[PDB]
Amino acid sequence: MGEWKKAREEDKEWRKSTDERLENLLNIVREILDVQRDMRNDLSNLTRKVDRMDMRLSRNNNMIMRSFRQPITEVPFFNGDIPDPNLPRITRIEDIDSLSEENCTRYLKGYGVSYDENDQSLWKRQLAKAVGLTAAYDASYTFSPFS
Amino acid sequence: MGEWKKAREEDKEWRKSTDERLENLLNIVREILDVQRDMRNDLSNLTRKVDRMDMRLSRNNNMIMRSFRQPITEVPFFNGDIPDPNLPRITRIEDIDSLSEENCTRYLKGYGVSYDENDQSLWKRQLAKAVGLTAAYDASYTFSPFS
Amino acid sequence: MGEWKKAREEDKEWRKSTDERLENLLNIVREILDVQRDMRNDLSNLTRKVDRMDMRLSRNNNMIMRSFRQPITEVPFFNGDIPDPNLPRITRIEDIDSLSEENCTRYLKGYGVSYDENDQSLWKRQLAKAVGLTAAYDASYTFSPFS
Amino acid sequence: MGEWKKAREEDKEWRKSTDERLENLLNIVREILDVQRDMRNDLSNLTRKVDRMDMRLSRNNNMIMRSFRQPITEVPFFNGDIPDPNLPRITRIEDIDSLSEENCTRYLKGYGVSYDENDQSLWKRQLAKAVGLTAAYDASYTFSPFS
Repeated sequence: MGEWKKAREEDKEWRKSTDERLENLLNIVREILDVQRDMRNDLSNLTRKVDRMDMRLSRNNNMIMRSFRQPITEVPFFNGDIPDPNLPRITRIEDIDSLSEENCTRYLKGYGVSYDENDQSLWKRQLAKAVGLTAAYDASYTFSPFS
Repeated sequence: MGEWKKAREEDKEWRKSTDERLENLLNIVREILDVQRDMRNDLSNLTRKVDRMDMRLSRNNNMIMRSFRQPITEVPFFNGDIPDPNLPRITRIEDIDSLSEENCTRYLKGYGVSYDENDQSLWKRQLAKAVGLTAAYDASYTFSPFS
Repeated sequence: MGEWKKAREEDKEWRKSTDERLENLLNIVREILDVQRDMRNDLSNLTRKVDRMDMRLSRNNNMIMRSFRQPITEVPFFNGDIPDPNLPRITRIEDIDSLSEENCTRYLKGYGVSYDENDQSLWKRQLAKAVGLTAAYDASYTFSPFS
Repeated sequence: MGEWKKAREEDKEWRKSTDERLENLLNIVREILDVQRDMRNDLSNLTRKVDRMDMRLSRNNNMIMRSFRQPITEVPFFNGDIPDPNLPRITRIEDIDSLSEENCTRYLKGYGVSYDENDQSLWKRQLAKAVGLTAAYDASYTFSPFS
């Protein structure tokens, strides 16, 4: 029964080792969870950045392309998707100049560029400058007012 | 034997703490597994997007380059690899205009652009517009029919 | 009581299995923590590299664009942010040639290009060459000295 | 003592639950380690691919830029670093045509393009075609032999 008691004691000490290692597991996996959280945030960051750059290069290439009387191409949205396929694809300036106002706002949202709710006068120009309609004729043309 | 009994009980309570911490490990590592699943999905997303943009810029640069009677360069596939090295590299328009139909379909698949199985007439033009053959002569040239 | 003793021993052996598996958990999660550390370092690396390339392409595109008397666009910083919005956006060369010295240093820091604290004479030219002011007139123009 | 015995057995069964959950931890963290291994491989893949594309676009842009008698820019290596800063930066064709042979080999390695150890005659041309020296004069010029 003595040996039972000492054995008992060692057991409890064994319990303590077990317990502290279990705590080791607890905190280590806590740090792992936090690290994975922050990596996920980092990856979200990188996704936003790649999509941004995509929009940028598509635009700037339409820009040069416009100098040769060549049609422009579609442009992705600040989040990556192709625009709402009900929303008319864009090819030249009068296409814009004929668009509806709500669609103009939709677009302006699609390119992440902020406008004023009252100054219609700058919507068309700023949208042009967003997609890349930049040629000399693109400057000399005059936008029409809405209905 | 009394002390044995109370000791026994404490052991059992100790068991309960052990058990609930073990459950802590279980669910925390479950969330970690799910988070890693997600992250993997996110990274797949980012890979697709980077490859996409790669194709886009290669094309658009061949586009400008075509304006100066300069040869075009090879173009990656929507998934990144170089094309099937048995598939003839592309340098100018007649190269396409001499290609076999099955190879045309192969290409059209390689650039992720959908065509119609019956309208051969638009394959060549749409492939051109995919790689970047855009010059004025590129418009004035007439494609030949297949064999 | 015999059976108690042998049973006791078995449990001790059972304890050893438990212990070694716990060590298995310990070292495996250690390696996981290290692997996540190094992945985080890798991702930081990739972020720096993507931002770098972003700056590069923005610049080089302003470069071509300058050949056609077309205005330049803003440029990101070596770390990604848009410049200090109090810091005047840049459109052409005289804009620089009118800037204050401390702002020049700020910029030069923003583009990660090193200069000399005494040789003011090369600041303006090197900043130009950093953003892309490259045209023939951009070479023939003479910078003004500071106040 | 009866109750001691039954209690003892339940404990043993409790041990079995503990053991199988521990195995649950073992294999689940094994899969996690493998998944992280493979993600690391995937990320290495993505790094190589982004650097590749970087080299590609830098080159192709020097290509167009060459058509206007404009100086070329430095080019990254297949692994991302800037070249050995003791290795002379490249600006035009005669710069190459004056280079040492070992430096030529160094370069050819820097751009991941394979050459023949005996045919010196194609080194210079292929290096040109690697960086982008593409203009009509770039074709009409004749390379000089080594010392």
